[PDB]
Amino acid sequence: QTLLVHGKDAQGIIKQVLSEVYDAVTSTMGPNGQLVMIKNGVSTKTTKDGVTVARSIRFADEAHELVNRVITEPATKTDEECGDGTTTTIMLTHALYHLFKDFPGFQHHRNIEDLVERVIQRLESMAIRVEVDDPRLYQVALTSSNQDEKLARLVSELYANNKGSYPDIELKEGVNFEDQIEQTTGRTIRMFYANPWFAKGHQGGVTELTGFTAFVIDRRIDKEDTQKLIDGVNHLVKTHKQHLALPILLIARSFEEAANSTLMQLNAAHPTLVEDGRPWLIPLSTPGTSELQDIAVMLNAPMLSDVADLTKLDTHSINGQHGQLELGGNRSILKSTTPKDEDRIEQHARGIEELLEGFSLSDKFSVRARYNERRIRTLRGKLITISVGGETYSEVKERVDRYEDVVKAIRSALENGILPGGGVSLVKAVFGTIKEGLEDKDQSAEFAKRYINSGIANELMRLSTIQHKLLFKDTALYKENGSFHFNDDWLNTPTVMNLATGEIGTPEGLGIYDTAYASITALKGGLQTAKILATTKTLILGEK
Amino acid sequence: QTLLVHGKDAQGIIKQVLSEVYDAVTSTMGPNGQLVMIKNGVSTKTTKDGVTVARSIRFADEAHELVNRVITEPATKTDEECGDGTTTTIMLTHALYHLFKDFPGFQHHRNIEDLVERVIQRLESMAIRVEVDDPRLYQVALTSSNQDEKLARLVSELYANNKGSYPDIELKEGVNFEDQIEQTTGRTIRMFYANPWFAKGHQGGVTELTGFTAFVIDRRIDKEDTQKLIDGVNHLVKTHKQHLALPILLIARSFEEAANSTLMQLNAAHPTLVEDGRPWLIPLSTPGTSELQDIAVMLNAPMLSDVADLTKLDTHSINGQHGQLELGGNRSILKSTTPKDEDRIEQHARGIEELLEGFSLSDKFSVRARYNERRIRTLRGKLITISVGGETYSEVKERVDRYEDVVKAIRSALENGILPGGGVSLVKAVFGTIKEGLEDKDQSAEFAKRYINSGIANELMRLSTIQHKLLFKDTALYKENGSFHFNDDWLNTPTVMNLATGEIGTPEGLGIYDTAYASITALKGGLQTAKILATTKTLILGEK
Amino acid sequence: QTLLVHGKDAQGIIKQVLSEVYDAVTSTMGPNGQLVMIKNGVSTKTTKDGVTVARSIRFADEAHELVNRVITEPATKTDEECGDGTTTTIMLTHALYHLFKDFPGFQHHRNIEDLVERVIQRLESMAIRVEVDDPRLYQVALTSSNQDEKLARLVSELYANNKGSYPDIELKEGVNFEDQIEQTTGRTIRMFYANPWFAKGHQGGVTELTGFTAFVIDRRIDKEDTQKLIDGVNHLVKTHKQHLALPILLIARSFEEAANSTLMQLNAAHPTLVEDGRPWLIPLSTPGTSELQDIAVMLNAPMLSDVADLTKLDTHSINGQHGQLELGGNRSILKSTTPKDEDRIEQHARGIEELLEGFSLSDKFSVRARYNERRIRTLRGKLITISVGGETYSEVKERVDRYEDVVKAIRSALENGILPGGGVSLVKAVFGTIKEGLEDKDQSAEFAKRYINSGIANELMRLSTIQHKLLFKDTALYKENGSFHFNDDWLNTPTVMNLATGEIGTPEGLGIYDTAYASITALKGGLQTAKILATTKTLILGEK
Amino acid sequence: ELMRLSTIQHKLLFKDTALYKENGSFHFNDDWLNTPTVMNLATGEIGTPEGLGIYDTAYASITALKGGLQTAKILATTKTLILGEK
Ligand SMILES: Nc1ncnc2c1ncn2[C@@H]1O[C@H](COP(=O)(O)OP(=O)(O)OP(O)(O)=S)[C@@H](O)[C@H]1O
Ligand SMILES: Nc1ncnc2c1ncn2[C@@H]1O[C@H](COP(=O)(O)OP(=O)(O)OP(O)(O)=S)[C@@H](O)[C@H]1O
Ligand SMILES: Nc1ncnc2c1ncn2[C@@H]1O[C@H](COP(=O)(O)OP(=O)(O)OP(O)(O)=S)[C@@H](O)[C@H]1O
Ligand SMILES: [K+]
Ligand SMILES: [K+]
Ligand SMILES: [K+]
Repeated sequence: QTLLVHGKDAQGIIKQVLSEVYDAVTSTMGPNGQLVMIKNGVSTKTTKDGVTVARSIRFADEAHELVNRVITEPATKTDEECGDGTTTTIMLTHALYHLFKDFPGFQHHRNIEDLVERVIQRLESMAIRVEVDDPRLYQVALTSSNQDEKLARLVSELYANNKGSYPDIELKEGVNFEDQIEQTTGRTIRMFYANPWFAKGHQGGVTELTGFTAFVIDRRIDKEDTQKLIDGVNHLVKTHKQHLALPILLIARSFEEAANSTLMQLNAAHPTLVEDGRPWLIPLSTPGTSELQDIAVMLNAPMLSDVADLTKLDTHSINGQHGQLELGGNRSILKSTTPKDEDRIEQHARGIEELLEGFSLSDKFSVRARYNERRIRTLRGKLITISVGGETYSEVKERVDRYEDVVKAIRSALENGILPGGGVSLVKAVFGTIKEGLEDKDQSAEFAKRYINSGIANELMRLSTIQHKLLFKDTALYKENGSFHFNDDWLNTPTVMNLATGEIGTPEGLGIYDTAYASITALKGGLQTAKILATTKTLILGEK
Repeated sequence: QTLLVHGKDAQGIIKQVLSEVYDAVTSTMGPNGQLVMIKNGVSTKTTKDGVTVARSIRFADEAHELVNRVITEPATKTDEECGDGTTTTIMLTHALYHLFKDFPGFQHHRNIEDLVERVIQRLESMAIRVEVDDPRLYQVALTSSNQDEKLARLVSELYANNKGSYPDIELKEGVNFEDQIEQTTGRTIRMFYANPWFAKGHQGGVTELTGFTAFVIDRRIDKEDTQKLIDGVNHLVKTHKQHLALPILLIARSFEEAANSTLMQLNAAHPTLVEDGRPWLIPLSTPGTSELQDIAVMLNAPMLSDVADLTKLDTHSINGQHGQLELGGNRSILKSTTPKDEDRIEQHARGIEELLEGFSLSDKFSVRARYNERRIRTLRGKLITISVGGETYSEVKERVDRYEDVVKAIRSALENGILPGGGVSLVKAVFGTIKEGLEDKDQSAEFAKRYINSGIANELMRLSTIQHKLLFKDTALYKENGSFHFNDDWLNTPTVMNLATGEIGTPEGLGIYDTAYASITALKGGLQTAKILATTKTLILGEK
Repeated sequence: QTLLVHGKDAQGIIKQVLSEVYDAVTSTMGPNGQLVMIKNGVSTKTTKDGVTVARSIRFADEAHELVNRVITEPATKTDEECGDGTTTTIMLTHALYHLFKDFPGFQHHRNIEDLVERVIQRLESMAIRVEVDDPRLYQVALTSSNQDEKLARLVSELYANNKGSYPDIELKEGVNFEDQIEQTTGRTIRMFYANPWFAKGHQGGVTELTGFTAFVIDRRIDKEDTQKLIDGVNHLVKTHKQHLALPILLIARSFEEAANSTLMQLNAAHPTLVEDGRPWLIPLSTPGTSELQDIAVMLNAPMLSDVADLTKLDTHSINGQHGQLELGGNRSILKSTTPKDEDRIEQHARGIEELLEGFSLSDKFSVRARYNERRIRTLRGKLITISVGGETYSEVKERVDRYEDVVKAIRSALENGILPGGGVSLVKAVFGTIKEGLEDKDQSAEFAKRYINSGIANELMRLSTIQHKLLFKDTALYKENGSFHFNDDWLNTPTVMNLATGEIGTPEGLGIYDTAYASITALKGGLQTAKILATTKTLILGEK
Repeated sequence: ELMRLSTIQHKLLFKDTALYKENGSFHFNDDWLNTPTVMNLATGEIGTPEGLGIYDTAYASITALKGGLQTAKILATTKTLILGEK
């Protein structure tokens, strides 16, 4: 009817939509959540998973849907990178929106943003670190998997045994009832075939090799670079044939169909070097330039900027390895590595760690630091392939998902940090931030005027409670004395209820923990999305 | 209109749907049931069978249908594995749902689950076993077939005569008025042709053989294993030709179209061994790895993991049998077996029985034990092919179904257990479980507090009555003294009414019996489905 | 709107539908019936025939139609086997339905069934037999044909002249005004051509033969038996050529297109035996295995189970007849039969009659006995072909139908039995059954308690009246003294009104008779259909 | 049924109080019959009707139940109402 919506009408719809989503999702929070039945054509999808709920919600009107997609996509993006924290995000989205509405005037919006930012900074400082030898890892594994004895014990011991190198765990569909483990080196890499022709059997098979001579290229290769490939390859085969171990690996960013067809002819050009059907030249692709530098260090390959640099080479630069490599369609795997090669890789790993030593406190939790930590795991770390078993085929597939969540949780736990659960960490952060600025006599004049005296602090303290209310409302804890009392006594020793067992105690005592990155991203993502929904006064539905 | 449904609305619809299904199905229970007319395009399907009713119910709204499919599929799955117990299942689904509604608070849901679980445990202990020499088998056969003199007598004698080996009964469409029996050994197997070409006549016919040399493979064979088949076959024909009885049988899990085409050429490669058109090499498929181990023991074949193991073989491993086998499109049949071969098969059968001897009480009724008992019947047991006759063609087809239900009932009867019918077994179980915990002085403090004092026990005792009410309401039994009195006098000697005859007495006296697995699965399936329907507060209808 | 119908709603619709059908059909009963106009696209079909009415009734709603098809098809099935009794059936369907409704409780339903069953038994005992020399046959022929002098006289004399052998009458479209008769032997058989190629002219013509050598096969012949046919045929032509009369007839159950193509080549293989274009080998099909045994006895052919038995034969088994046979597209006809062959056929006919002599009273009216009596008519009995004439072409076609009904009536009359018409036989049966049990002092205690004292007998006595009411309401008979008086005086000498003439008297005196099988089947079919309509409480309209 | 009906006075007085809050509903066992606990609504404390001092006159509760039975029977058995003024 009306494509242009402005005024009281837009903000009315925004609050309407937000309300309906908030009820649907927040109901699924915790082990004591209520289930949702989703239709997907003919079948029924009954689930309690928050991210599945948020993704699957549809509306009738276009206006309503437009608003929904602003809430959905930032929440969906949290589980793609971390793995946990969507419901929490959406909860707070309502929470902070409500706040922005009570305090109008664009000076107050500034005051709210600055206050919450400082709360984030306290959360990052509150972040607790944990080692592989500590029994806390078993507690987190038991909570994330919804109480399993065999699953939590196996992964915890696996990280405990490999004291030094962080083990990488990958999964597969098993046939046996019992689970089977393969403790191997298997240094995982991010390279794979450009074209199916280059593998053993000429149909994208898994080629195993016992010797190679790798060369890393930086540029994306297309039809323009077809001339330089013929120049570089024939130079290497003719001149430097003495110091060479077949096959020659041309690792790069991307290989186009024009370049791949040229390299297929170059394999056919020299048929003498073809041993048992294997092509002696293989181009390899990788989906952040320093990841290729890791690939160069692992395989003792020289780093090359241009394609024309392949001609100007020598015995000093060219080094053919005699290890063991396994090329694949999805990824490559390096198994056998000599003590001489490991000395080079460990020294390069220390160099990245020395950069992380010099970083600041706030920069340690950034994307720059997390990317550098990802490079360390690729270089140092043993690969463990677990074929997950079960009674039926459906149970095997279900158990793989339960295995995957435990691995993703434990890895991110020791990486970033751990905080006390049951919606306590948020309460401690807020009550701390208000108390910190008020206690400090230098800035107490302005700190009180902006936040405390205006009433924003009071409101923000009530909003931290929201997670704690929703989990434990209509339970043994909240039954006593009407509402809950958030006094100084509670701040020192915070009590919660373990919903799995039933007993009452501290989040530290009972063993209820959340990852640091999940709660931080939720609050960061919550602030930005809440501001946008609040400040938006106009909606356009007209298709151009 | 609204794809998202939440609140009082969802649970209202759930109860609405459940009510309509409960009325439709429970009306068909017992011999005194009322018929249902089903349309299926143009024809009318008049039936009293509960599973047919549940499958055929459709609704107009998508919301209503969504709920229906949660009730239907678990009930439909009971008749696929057992053969009886759907109405009973659906009955209790309403029953336990109603219970969950009266006692809110997720602590009470836990209390209900634990209580019912213990009732299941009493039902498993109450399970009575029966032998082939006992006249009770005639009573069960007479009840299941809805009173037939010739049918019940014939099957009961058939199990009674073969005292030791459990006879397998298979059916076929006959031409004569009288029924005809074929008492043969005919050791049934789970193997059949991979491709129609390999049979006699080259069009999937029934090939009879008098000598063979079998080889069992574990892996699923595809295009990748085509090389190893040519290596293994030509090794066997060239080297080990002296100790060989044609034809060679390659039994495996699955044969792809790529592998079958390769083996067709290998038959054509050696035309000297082809006798009267029969191909000398046949690949065989089977739809749980230990079933192939049974196939290996029957035919004296060596168990092989890999396809490459066919090369590395000797006279010690290779053993060509001189019995009699009948290959087929659906299944294979082994008839002639020497006393030397039967000694090997019986010794292997004892080994599986020795594993069942060491199992626990609860583990004996599990899927693990039932699968092992299925292997015993395949190894030891004579096959009896009965060509069922009648007056017309329609009566022959109808009588085959009546024959099939009797066989499925009698086999599962002596396998698992038998309980007293007329909805008595459930009442005895519940009243027993309440009395057991209350009498035991150690746990009486908490047992009373959770179940009895809260009023769940009282409610659960009224719910066991439901089967007994529905069968015998508006009869001679219920007419006296308004309602029925469930006192200690009734618990000792429970009276029922046989609906077929009319007389009054005990379920043991009159001969009304139910299989153990049916009533157990109904209550197990009832608890889980009832909890889900109760805890579900949300419905989604939006197609992604 | 609602696919699921349950409760008061189903039974309401059932009574509604039943009522509308009952009014439409029962109005057409008797010569004083009212006509119905049926549309069938563009033309008008004005008829008084009950079966045409029942078949042609359609409804608007699917629910209503669903109910209709339960009433229609059992009534339609009565005219397919007997030829008369549909209206009567449908009448009683309403009658017994009404009964079942007055007496609820599944014990009373049992009481009603047992009572009516005994009434059937009295009807079977009441059945009167008649001979060909008796003038009663003229009376029945006059009633069935709706008063015709020439038609009733001709058929009655035809059965009277052939005293011993029951004559078979077949019809054809004539050209002359006068009717023409062909008194010939023409022993009718149930065999015809498998393929049109095998006849004279090679296009399914009428082949006349004067000599043959028949062979009867039991099995259905297909592509599997193509090998044994070539073995059997060439054995007979080569070895046993001396004792053979052409052509060779291969009589069987069914001939597939694969087998027929093989036998066509075998005719071409031996062209020396082909006389004037006639193929010397003919396969013959027949649409109950003992009908082929009759075919074997007629033609002196050996009975053969398997196709391979054609090889193992001798001069003792093989016997080539020198009679006269006429093969055809619809049926074959055997005309000339020697005194030697008739001695064999008559002796076989006595053997079937000796089996009918030893049968019980209840077994004599069964399908088993009727099938055996059908075999006697095929063996012994002269065929009479009457070319029916008339003034116009439309009158010839109409007269053929009037001829056919007279033949079907007279044949079934002397076969089963005759009872007094005007709805008297049913009244005598019911009043007799009530009086029989009450008079017998041994069982009078329970007989009174179940039927008489409860009031079922009283009700059943009113229901027998229904046929008598509907025929003679608003006539000279019912005009006197308000209603009709069913006293002991009427039971001794029952009076009726002949609707054709107008005069008053006994059904025996006036000549109003019904066939036994029609009234029995109506009441048998009425009881079963009435019970189903009564006990059905549910309707399903949802297409799967 | 009659045992559930005696509870009615006890439910109406003490529903949504400290006594009924614990363990969902109230448990009328043999332990309670020996020493019956109530809540004094004036003060707030919990104890026996004898201990706290909550007493009813005999004639009041008797007349209530006597009067209750007769009036309840009449209301139940009455199937007809006439409103027409003569
Ligand atoms: N056993 C437990 N007892 C009490 N509280 C718990 C327990 N387990 C988890 N929690 C709390 O509930 C929260 C768990 O979050 P979820 O309900 O999984 O929502 P979410 O993590 O946003 O949803 P996702 O990302 O789709 S798995 C944590 O923040 C804990 O504080
Ligand atoms: N002759 C009988 N007299 C009294 N009770 C009977 C008789 N036969 C069976 N029963 C009872 O009725 C139940 C039979 O179940 P059914 O009516 O067949 O329902 P169901 O087994 O769930 O339906 P299915 O699985 O589709 S055959 C048993 O549990 C018996 O207790
Ligand atoms: N001339 C007659 N006078 C009196 N009653 C007759 C006469 N002819 C027949 N009847 C009676 O009416 C009945 C004849 O049945 P119809 O009206 O033909 O119904 P119907 O036989 O069920 O219908 P069909 O099978 O389609 S021919 C018999 O049962 C007789 O009792
Ligand atoms: K969750
Ligand atoms: K049933
Ligand atoms: K008629």
